[PDB]
Amino acid sequence: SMNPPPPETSNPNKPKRQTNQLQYLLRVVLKTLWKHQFAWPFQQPVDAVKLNLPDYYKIIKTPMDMGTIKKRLENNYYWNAQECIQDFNTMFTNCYIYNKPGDDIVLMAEALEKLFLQKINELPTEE
Ligand SMILES: O=c1cc(N2CCOCC2)oc2c(-c3ccccc3)cccc12
Repeated sequence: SMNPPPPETSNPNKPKRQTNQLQYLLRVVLKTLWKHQFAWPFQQPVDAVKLNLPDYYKIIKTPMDMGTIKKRLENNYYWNAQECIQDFNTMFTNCYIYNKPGDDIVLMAEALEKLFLQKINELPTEE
């Protein structure tokens, strides 16, 4: 069994820009979720080899994690906030898809998503 290469965090062909929404997503949203007590499983890609989940990357074909998102925000990978918000939502949805409702990992993802939705609710207007 083998893990895939992690998601792209640098691509000079992909257009990108700094925006006030993207800065908020880094300084407020990512920062806040990262320090959550249940953040740790989501701070890097799922290691399906170490966790003995040989079917994980057969079920989850768009993996995402906050380590990747952090790198993307820090390296200004995105064109807009929606691209980043989609990465977060993919991360949560991956977890809800692969696991049964009420599992520990799902509860942890649901906690982060609650804080996520709190923070996106107060997403600033474009400057
Ligand atoms: O969807 C997932 C399913 C799992 N699993 C399956 C159930 O047993 C535990 C491992 O683990 C995940 C982890 C993770 C959990 C513990 C340690 C390291 C990573 C991080 C993010 C998503 C998942």
